[PDB]
Amino acid sequence: EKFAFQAEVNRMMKLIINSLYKNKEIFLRELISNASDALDKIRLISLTDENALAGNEELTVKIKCDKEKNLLHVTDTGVGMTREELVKNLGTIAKSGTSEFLNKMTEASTSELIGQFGVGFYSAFLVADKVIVTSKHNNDTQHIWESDSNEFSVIADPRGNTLGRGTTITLVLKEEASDYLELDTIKNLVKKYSQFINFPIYVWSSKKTVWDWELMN
Ligand SMILES: COC(=O)c1c(O)cc(O)c(Cl)c1CCc1nccn1Cc1ccc(Cl)o1
Repeated sequence: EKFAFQAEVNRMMKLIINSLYKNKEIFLRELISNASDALDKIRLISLTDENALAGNEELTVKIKCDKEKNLLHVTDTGVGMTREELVKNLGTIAKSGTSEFLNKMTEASTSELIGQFGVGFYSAFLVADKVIVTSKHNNDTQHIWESDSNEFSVIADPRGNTLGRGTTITLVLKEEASDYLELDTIKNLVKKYSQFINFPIYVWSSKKTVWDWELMN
């Protein structure tokens, strides 16, 4: 249940890190944008079958900081991923045109190259020592994908179905990336990266203080 990344994905990872170490916050743009895509897919699926929305009726992105645990969570109620999809889409295969989307990277700002080829997930390793993807798809049981980028593993989630339908990306942050645990930093970055997203985006925030979802767009 442990897997080597494919070679071009290794190169893509290294390329994305060396390109973007200057602009780490880009990871958040990409995760938000990828969450939006997932929501789009399940909304499209719901056109012809709205049993599609049964496990979870809402279409949202919900972002949560755990400063004490050094975690950042990005959760969408999109289409989710099957176990098989986690293995194929997140490492073992590359999309057509990968086998050098990589020239264009080097040659001829890679900020939009990544967003354009839909490969921004890997910018998560800019700010994170570990990335965990917990995902629930209508056609499968909830699974966990985990990676420090030197391999990955996929397991059935022992907790069962807690997402309903969708995906959480959990980042174990690097020391270099500790500012991304701060609420005002994340809020200000989610506001900026979500103004053109059509799904509502929440940050778990504080306001006798109480916590709750704060809408960011
Ligand atoms: C179906 O996508 C997702 O459930 C999802 C999500 O909800 C939030 C996210 O931040 C990300 Cl990264 C994802 C997955 C992104 C993705 N889905 C299929 C492929 N990929 C990324 C990818 C890059 C190269 C190849 Cl092959 O696949």
